[PDB]
Amino acid sequence: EEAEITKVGAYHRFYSGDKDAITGENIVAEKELDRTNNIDSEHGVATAVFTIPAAGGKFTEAERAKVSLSNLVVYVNVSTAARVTPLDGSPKFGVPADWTREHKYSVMAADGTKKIWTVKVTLNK
Ligand SMILES: [Cl-]
Repeated sequence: EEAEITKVGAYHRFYSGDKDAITGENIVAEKELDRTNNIDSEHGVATAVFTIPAAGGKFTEAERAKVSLSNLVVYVNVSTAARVTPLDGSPKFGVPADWTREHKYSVMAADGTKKIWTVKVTLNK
């Protein structure tokens, strides 16, 4: 029945300086960004403001300076049993993508009710 966005989160995904001893590949790390969310249900607008968390572990001071709105991993939480689909040129959730502009999504409820959502994300450096 419900086709809502309930949360908008983001990660900075990056190559740590560590290498796998067998494959020789650089190991990937991910850091969740701090957030504020503004969910406007009436207008189907989900807004998030991300801030860069303090340095720690492989998320060094140098890596904090690499966090970019043009290459951000965004994820959403939706209503129980709802399915979200990107519209037009919208990036997929869970993949590094350009989030400098807002993007539209179709959220489909368990009963098949569809609701168009606009996701708008900013980064405060
Ligand atoms: Cl984290």
